[PDB]
Amino acid sequence: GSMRGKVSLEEAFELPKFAAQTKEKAELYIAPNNRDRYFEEILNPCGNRLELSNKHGIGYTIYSIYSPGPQGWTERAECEEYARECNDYISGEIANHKDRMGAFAALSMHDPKQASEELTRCVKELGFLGALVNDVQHAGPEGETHIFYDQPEWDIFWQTCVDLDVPFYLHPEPPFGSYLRNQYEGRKYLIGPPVSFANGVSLHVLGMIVNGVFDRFPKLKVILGHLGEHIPGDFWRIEHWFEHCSRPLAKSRGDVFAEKPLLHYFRNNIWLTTSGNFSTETLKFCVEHVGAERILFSVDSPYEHIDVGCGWYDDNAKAIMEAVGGEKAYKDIGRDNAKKLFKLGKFYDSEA
Amino acid sequence: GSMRGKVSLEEAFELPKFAAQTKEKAELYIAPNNRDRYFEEILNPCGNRLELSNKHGIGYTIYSIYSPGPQGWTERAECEEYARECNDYISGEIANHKDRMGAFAALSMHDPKQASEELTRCVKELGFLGALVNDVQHAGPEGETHIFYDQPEWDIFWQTCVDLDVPFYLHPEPPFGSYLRNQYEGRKYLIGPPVSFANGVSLHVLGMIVNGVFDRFPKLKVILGHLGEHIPGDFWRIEHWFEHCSRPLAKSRGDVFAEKPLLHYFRNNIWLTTSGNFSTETLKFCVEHVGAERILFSVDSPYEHIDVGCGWYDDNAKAIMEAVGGEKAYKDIGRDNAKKLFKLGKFYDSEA
Ligand SMILES: [Zn+2]
Ligand SMILES: [Zn+2]
Repeated sequence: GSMRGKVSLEEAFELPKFAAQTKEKAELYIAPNNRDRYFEEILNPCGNRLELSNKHGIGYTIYSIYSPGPQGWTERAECEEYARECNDYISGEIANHKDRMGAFAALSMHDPKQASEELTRCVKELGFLGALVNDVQHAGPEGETHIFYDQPEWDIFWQTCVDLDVPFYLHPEPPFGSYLRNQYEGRKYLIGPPVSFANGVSLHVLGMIVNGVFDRFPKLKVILGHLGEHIPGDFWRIEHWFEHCSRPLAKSRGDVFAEKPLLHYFRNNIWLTTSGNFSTETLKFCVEHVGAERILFSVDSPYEHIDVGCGWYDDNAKAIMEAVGGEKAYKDIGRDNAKKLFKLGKFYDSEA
Repeated sequence: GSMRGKVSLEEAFELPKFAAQTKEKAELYIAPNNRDRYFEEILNPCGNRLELSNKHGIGYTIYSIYSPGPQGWTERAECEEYARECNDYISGEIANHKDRMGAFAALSMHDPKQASEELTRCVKELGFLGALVNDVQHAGPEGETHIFYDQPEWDIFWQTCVDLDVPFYLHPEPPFGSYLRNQYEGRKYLIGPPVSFANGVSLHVLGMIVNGVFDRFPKLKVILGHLGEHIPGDFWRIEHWFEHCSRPLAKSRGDVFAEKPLLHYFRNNIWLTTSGNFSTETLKFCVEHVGAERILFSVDSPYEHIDVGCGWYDDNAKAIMEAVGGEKAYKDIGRDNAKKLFKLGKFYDSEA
C-alpha cells in the first residue's frame, strides 16, 4: 500500500516581509478560494503546511525560493542581497525541524563567481542540499538582458556544483518584458503551468545539453520538475532531429554540439520530479524511458495542495506500482531515490 | 501488414521563383548531405518526391506552403499577393495528378476577412481541402508584431472555416525579432523541431482553447503536427491547472475561459498527425488519450524523408498495430481517418 517518509522537494517560500509581492503571484496562480491557504503556506515554512506534510506522510521537505525570486531582481547588488537574505531566513526556519526539513540555495545568477560563492556558503556553512534557480536571470537597467547558464562563463559554477556534489534544480518562471507583451498579453491564463513555464525550462536545459555542459561536466546533476517540462513526450523527435539534422550540421561548421544521445543525459545527469503532475499515465511513460530510479515524488506546494499530491500517490498505490514496475520502484520514487541522491541519513518516517 | 494508399498531409513546397529563399531554410534545418534532395523536393511537387510517394505506398499527398511562408511576410499587400500566387501555383501543379494530390490554402493572416475570402476561393474555386498557416502572422520591423488568431476579430475567419467545413492546420515557424535574439542566439540549434516549433504552436492552440474559440465554434476543425506539439504529455497537468486555478480564477473576474475539459477539444475539434514523429511509443500514448480515429499519418517532407516516415509505418506494421489497437486502427491512422476527414472520394490505392 501507501508509504510514509516521502521526500518532497519543489516546495516554495517567500520572505515574510515581502508578503505584498505574494499577492501579485496569487493573481497569476491562485484561485480565490485558495488564497487564504496560499498566503499562510508561502509565508510559513513551519506552519500548517508542515502539519499537512506530517498528516500526509511526507518525511522530508526541501524548501526553495519561489519564482521568479532572485531571477526577477534585475539589479545585481540588490539581487545578491536578496538571495543571501532568503538563504539566511530559510536556514533559521529549518533549524527547528532537522529530521524533516532541508533547503536548496537561492542564488543571484548575475555573476558566475558570486553565485558559486553563495552556493558554497549555503552547502558548506548552512548544510543546504543543492540550488534551485528560476530559469533565466533577468538583468539590465530595464530588465531585457536574459542570462542563460548554458554559456561557457558558467563553467566555473558547474565545477562548483560538481565539487560540492550537489544538484541544480532548474525551475520555471513567468515571461518578462517584450516576450510577455508580444506572446502572452492576449492569453494571460497560459502564464504558468499551462505552457509558459515548461516552454522556458525545456529551452534552457536543452540549451545546456546542446552547448555541451554535461559533456564538460559528466558528474553534474540537474533536476527538472513537472515530469520533465514537455521533453519526455518529445524524446523521440528531439533525438531524431539531432541525428538527422543538428549533429551533422553543427559538425560541418565546427560548432559545439552535444556528444551523446538525448536519453544519455536523461539517464545520467537529469532527474525528474512529479511536481504538479499527479498523473499515473505520464509517470508510467517517463519511467519507461528514464527508469524508476530517476524520478522523485514532489508536490509543488503551495501552488499545489499537499493533500492532493500525497493523495494521488498514496490512494493509488496499487495502480502506481503496476505502472512503475512494482513495490520497490514505488518506494524509490516516493522516497528512496531522493534519500540516496541527497545522501540523507535517517529522517522522519524514513524506514517506515 | 503494411498498406498502400496512405494519406500524407504536412508536405511543404515553395514557389520556384523564390528558390533563393530556400537556402536560408536549408541553413536552419537541413544537414549538408541532405541539401541536394531538399532543394529538389521543396521546388518540385511532381518531382522525385512523387516518385518516392508512389514507391512507398502513399495514395494522397496534401501540399502546403513551407514555413514561415506568408506568415513571415510582414507587409500586408505583398503577403496577400504571395499567398494568392502560392495557391494558384500549387493548384496548377496538382491538376495533373488529381488522384493522388490535393492542397491546403496558403493565407495572409494580416486581416481575418481577407484571409476568409482567400480560403473560400481556394476551397470553392480550386478544390482545396483546408488551410495551413505557419503560426502567428508577423508584421512590423523584423516581424516583432505577433498576430495571434485567438482574439475576437478572428471569429470572422473561424466562421468561414465552419461554413466551408474544412480544417485549419496550425503549423510551426521559427522565432523572430527580440525573441529570436534574446532566447535563441546562444542555442541556435534549438530553432526548429528540437523545441522552438512546438513551443509556439502549443501556445497558439492553447490560446484558441482558453479564449473560447472552440466554444463559440464547436464544429471548427484544427490539425496539429508532430503528435500535438508537446501537449499530450501535459494533458493531465494542463487540465488539472485549469480546474485548480485558471477556470475558477477567470470565472471570478468575468474573463472568458474554456468551458470544457482540455481533452474535450482534443476529442472533438483537434486532430494530430505523425509528422516528424515516427515514434511507436509516443503514438501509443497519444492513441490512449485522443483515440486512434484522431491521429493521421504524415511525413513532414521535405524536412523529413518520405522513405524514412513510410519505412517506419510500413516496416513496423505488426508492432504499430498492436500499439494502436488493431488492424482497423492501423488503417484508420494510415489512411481512413484522413479519407473521412477531408471527404476524399476514391483516390490512388484508396481501397488497398
Ligand atoms: Zn514549483
Ligand atoms: Zn512541417
